[PDB]
Amino acid sequence: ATLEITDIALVQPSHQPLSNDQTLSLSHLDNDNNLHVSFRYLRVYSSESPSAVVSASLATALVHYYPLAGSLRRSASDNRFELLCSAGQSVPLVNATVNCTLESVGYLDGPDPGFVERLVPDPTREEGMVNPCILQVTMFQCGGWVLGASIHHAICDGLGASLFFNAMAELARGATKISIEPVWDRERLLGPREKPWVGAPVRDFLSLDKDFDPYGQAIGDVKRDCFFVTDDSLDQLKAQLLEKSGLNFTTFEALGAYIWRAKVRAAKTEEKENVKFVYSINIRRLMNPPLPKGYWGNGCVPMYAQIKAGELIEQPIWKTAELIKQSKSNTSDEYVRSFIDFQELHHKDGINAGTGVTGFTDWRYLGHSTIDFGWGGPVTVLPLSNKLLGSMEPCFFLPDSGFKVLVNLRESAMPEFKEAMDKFHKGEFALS
Amino acid sequence: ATLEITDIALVQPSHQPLSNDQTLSLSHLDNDNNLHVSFRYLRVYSSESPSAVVSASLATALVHYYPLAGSLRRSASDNRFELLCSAGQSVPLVNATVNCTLESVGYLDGPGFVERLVPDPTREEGMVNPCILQVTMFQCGGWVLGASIHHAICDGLGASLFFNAMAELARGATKISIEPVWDRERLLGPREKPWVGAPVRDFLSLDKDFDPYGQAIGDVKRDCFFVTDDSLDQLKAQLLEKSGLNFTTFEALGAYIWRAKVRAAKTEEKENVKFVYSINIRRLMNPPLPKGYWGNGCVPMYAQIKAGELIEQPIWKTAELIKQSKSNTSDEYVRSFIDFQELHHKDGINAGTGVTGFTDWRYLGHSTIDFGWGGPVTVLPLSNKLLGSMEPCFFLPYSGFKVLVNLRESAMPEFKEAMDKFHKGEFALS
Ligand SMILES: O=c1ccc2ccc(O)cc2o1
Ligand SMILES: [Ca+2]
Ligand SMILES: [Ca+2]
Repeated sequence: ATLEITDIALVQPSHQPLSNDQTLSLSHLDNDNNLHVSFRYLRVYSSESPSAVVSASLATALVHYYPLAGSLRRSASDNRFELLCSAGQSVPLVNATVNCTLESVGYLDGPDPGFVERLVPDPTREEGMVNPCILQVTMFQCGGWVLGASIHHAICDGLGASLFFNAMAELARGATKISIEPVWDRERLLGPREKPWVGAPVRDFLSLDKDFDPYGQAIGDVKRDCFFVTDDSLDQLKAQLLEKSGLNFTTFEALGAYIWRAKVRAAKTEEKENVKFVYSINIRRLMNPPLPKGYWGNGCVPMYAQIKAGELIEQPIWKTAELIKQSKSNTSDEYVRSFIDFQELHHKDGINAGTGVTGFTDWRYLGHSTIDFGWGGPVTVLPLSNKLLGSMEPCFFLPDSGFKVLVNLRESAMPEFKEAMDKFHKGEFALS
Repeated sequence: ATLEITDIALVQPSHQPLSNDQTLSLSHLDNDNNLHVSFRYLRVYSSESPSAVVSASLATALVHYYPLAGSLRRSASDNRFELLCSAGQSVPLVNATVNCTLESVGYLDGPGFVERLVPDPTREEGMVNPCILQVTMFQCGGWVLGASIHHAICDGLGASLFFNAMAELARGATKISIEPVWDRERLLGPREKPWVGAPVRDFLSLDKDFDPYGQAIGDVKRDCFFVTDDSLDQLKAQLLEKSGLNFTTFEALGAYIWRAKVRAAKTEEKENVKFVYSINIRRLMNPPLPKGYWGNGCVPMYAQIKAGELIEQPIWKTAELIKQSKSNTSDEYVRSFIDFQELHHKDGINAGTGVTGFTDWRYLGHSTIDFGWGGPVTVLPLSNKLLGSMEPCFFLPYSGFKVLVNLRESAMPEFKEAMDKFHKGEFALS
């Protein structure tokens, strides 16, 4: 089963919004170094044709979201990114065609059949500055298709890319005007204070080292593995944790704790290596003043819980989950402004969180269904980037009743983790 | 506070009535552009779990109420919305929790996590998922039912028939008592020769690129005010001893609020402003609409005046203007309102700027929606886009009563002051 690029149309906006070269600068969250990647993910649709439908809504959306056709480039003074927009810039659209039906591969929900990685362009992050937003429409012989997207993480976070794709989707459904107007103005809203000040909750977590590439660690060839998890086992687990800890845990707390411990123990981490649990959270509604409705840049700070690997692999789950619960306490206006002010002081010092960072990303209850171009919402959605949140092994929560846990793991540790998930799938949680 | 979403159950109909996919046409009342919005409200209950009971009665209801599963699309021949119904479609039921006791949060009267108690889709997103229910549990055994419904599919009394049919099944009804009737393009269709009377022509205008819900007035805040039967009596009686006329609460209080609203917004003296509300016309048509008809069976009634005259003329004149607005409610008024939609849907029908809408929820049987935990103790609307207005106002039921007003940020400081003089009995009636 072989995929085949046919041709690559270069869609400019419908009616040009730019006269001359506007150069937009990016916020101090956009210039995070862990965001100097390209996020690759795809959506699968079942059931006038998808190519022209996507390229039409894209052309019209690019009157408002015109910076997605820009060119990222580093700056003369600071090493920060700035985005170059002009008239004639285009977002490439790849058309592809794989010679099987997608029902034969289970709508790509199960194991990889070989070509999933070619279902969205894979630029190494420097050709991902020239074209920081790339779309692809692969057509299957079934009567069904896939929509891949390679967007540079500095331009937009998850919710920002959601606004853009909801704009394309509604336009394809006959909407007369985009429901929410994009707002840029990122150096105003998310900028550093005049006297930069950083509090303990940020300093206790970040370190400086110009020589540390968080994505360059030699931990081996990393693999992608999905796992189904039922609402039955979660309630089984939340209740046992309740009998012991006297506290009620969210799914993200309790399932995050169990996966963290199973990951660090399977990777045989030294008993006294500092390890970290890291996740993004939206702060748009939390700044004072709150961020505007159409802010589509990065509006998320990373939050952390840290511990020794020895303590993690041996202490009860309900102390680890309690630790993860204590981490979302730090979320505040001062945390974000301290994080921004730390970027202003040490952006060229190589900010990082260290080794043994495991990233967790909850995507279950994004509005995936409303990304509808006329073939229904996506049957399945899949992220491919294993470089995320300063981590090389990021874990995704994805949409007989439960959700899909996607983990990225070093090949050396996948066998024991597959086992630790089967014990979960059997209620043998070994809480201590 | 902390609200978690635990799962989302996609509840399909029990005995799936569709083999063929079915496109259902909506009526010209349904396709009023002022109804292309998602209406969000919640019910709070007190004292075989509410999640399981609601979903079980939801599924059986959807055998007769299957259009609530389908999608809203713009037809090929025109912009007009058609309802795509097919086998396999479902209604999402978000399941959620919060670590409060419901009594801890002053149930839900005293006014901060309510905007999460129900999803908030945009108007286009709302066409993909028109009917979204959400059951949220609180510690001290009690729960909240959230609903986001696209207004093109049904009106107030229409979501009442659907929920009362959910309520009667959850109690143990063997079948549903009233079959729901569609028959929509036949019942509320246009006349072969469209004719539009002056009572409708004087209220609306044509403008392709006017958006009633995208006006640039700033950000709209939401606030409640308790209004006593004490002060209303003193208001109707001082209007009586000054005009000799009798005024209902909806005419006297709605005129005090309309005036204070327009006062606070610093509206230019010669701008036309409007007072709007909907009335059920099911019993007013010749022939009447069936009892099961659950689509939109209401037309907006309007009352208009210059801003400067409204802000300085006596209250009893403004309350008379509203009293006289219900004179226009007839059968031809509805047939004219429909024929106007037939003539000018593509030309952007609207009632212009300055529109303050009002909705009166006090005297509608909110109790009978009983799933097993009694009637809802409180009920709260969350939308602020309604009846072509971005600053709607609600009269909430008897637990005096609470008036819920949506008003732009900059006008709220003087509206609080206005309502504070209403509470003291300083009505300043001219
Ligand atoms: O104005 C209203 C009041 C209640 C209501 C309830 C459901 C609905 O779909 C629309 C509605 O509009
Ligand atoms: Ca440090
Ligand atoms: Ca006066």
